[PDB]
Amino acid sequence: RIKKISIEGNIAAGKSTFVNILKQLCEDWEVVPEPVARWCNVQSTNVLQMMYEKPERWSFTFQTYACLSRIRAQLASLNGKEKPVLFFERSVYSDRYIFASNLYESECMNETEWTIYQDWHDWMNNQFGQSLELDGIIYLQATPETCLHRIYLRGRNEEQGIPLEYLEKLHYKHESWLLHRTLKTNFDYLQEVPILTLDVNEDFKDKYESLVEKVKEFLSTL
Amino acid sequence: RIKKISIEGNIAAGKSTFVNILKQLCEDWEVVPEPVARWCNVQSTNVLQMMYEKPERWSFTFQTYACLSRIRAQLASLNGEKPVLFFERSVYSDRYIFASNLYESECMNETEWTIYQDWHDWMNNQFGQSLELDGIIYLQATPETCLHRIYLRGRNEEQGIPLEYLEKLHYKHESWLLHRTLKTNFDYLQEVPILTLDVNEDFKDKYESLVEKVKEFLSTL
Ligand SMILES: O=c1ccn([C@@H]2O[C@H](COP(=O)(O)OP(=O)(O)O)[C@@H](O)[C@H]2O)c(=O)[nH]1
Ligand SMILES: O=c1ccn([C@@H]2O[C@H](COP(=O)(O)OP(=O)(O)O)[C@@H](O)[C@H]2O)c(=O)[nH]1
Ligand SMILES: Nc1ccn([C@H]2C[C@H](O)[C@@H](CO)O2)c(=O)n1
Ligand SMILES: Nc1ccn([C@H]2C[C@H](O)[C@@H](CO)O2)c(=O)n1
Ligand SMILES: [Ca+2]
Ligand SMILES: [Mg+2]
Ligand SMILES: [Mg+2]
Repeated sequence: RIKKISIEGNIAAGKSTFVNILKQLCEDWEVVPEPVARWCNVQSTNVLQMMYEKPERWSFTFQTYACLSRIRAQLASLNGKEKPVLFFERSVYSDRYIFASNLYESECMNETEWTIYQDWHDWMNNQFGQSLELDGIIYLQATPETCLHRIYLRGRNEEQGIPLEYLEKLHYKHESWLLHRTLKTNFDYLQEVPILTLDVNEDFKDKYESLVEKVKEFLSTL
Repeated sequence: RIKKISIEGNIAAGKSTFVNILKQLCEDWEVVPEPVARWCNVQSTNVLQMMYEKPERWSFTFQTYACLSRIRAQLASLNGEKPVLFFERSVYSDRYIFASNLYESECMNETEWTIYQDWHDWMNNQFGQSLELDGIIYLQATPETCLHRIYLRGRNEEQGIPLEYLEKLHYKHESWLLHRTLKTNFDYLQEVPILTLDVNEDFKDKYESLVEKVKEFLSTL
């Protein structure tokens, strides 16, 4: 009954910044941010920092946790909200086919880890995930260079060392999935999901009238 | 509606051997073996072998996988007269015996151990309330015995297991199933009947007594 929209985008693209501008843009819009605050405080340890420090060792662990939390956080919000619209920061899909995938392709996860990961991911969704099916997706598109700026801009520490190559790898992944719609999944229905693509290479912190304009148009057809 | 019994015991104690002697003693008794096969075959790689080879690196991974599978396997057999279902080990022995000991042994750090438990709690809380045990059968054997039967079985990944390891596991079993002093987050547990059987002696062909006590146990459930 509640429309479910997923906001996707490369690291530091503008998801959070954008997602906020919407939180208030209308009382009938709730947001489900990425539970990052929860991955950076696991028993006074930063697991995001641990992956970025030794990916060959922590990727699997980290990726697995990230996804688990993401689900719980989203399953969560689905209780506590006329024209209901729920906005997710990233989604289980981008978790597996963008980050997890890329980590494997980059040898940061071996056959065993990657195999387990997917089986687990499939099980999870098949289980506590049916009700998390998206009705739409908003691709906040930005070049690898721009996102790199915003990471440096945001100032989060674990990310300050991220190489443009990483950015690049994930930018292509994003594109193939959201823009071109070439990358396939195990979730058949994503093949019929609307995908609004917004170019946010330019600052929109105070120039989003257009963006928010297109968002409404998008949602009306849902 | 289906009675759920869990067979617990140290490595190579006799769980499988015992659990079989039962599946064929009443078309009303089904068994849910420990998916130890599915572990040894993950994309042509043995994850059990990977943990025993470098625990500091694979324990968490392995432990996590093991429990996931165990649950799926049990949830499965759950669906499909005086129905009794026998589980080889249980999510409880997974966490408070093996996972726990791996942490206590520095094979899992604070981060891994923390994540493990939170996940474990979430899992059970979720797709688990239907896996609650009605009873437990503790197949008790000294680590000495378990160590010999590890040779007799011949599984490779285990041939290098040290007695002290076998010992540490034994005490975790003793604490939770005999002296009942090890507490969990599942309050119901310490309120579940616990039949303890001494299997230090070979029962492959002398189980009349064992199976006798099993029936007595189940009648009071
Ligand atoms: O139009 C914009 C979009 C982003 N940012 C900066 O980029 C950083 C990361 O943006 P965000 O928090 O949205 O990251 P994301 O949620 O996309 O990972 C923040 O410090 C923002 O101030 C900015 O200055 N202008
Ligand atoms: O009464 C018995 C119980 C066990 N075993 C041997 O102990 C090993 C381990 O048995 P099992 O596979 O049941 O171990 P578990 O699955 O309980 O760890 C095998 O070689 C069994 O044949 C035996 O010789 N006699
Ligand atoms: N499955 C995911 C999801 C997010 N992140 C990262 C990207 C950022 O560095 C941080 C915040 O999104 O987490 C990741 O590596 N893997
Ligand atoms: N949580 C568990 C469960 C089982 N095993 C191991 C012990 C034996 O080597 C094999 C069969 O029980 O699996 C383990 O290390 N950790
Ligand atoms: Ca902290
Ligand atoms: Mg963010
Ligand atoms: Mg066995």
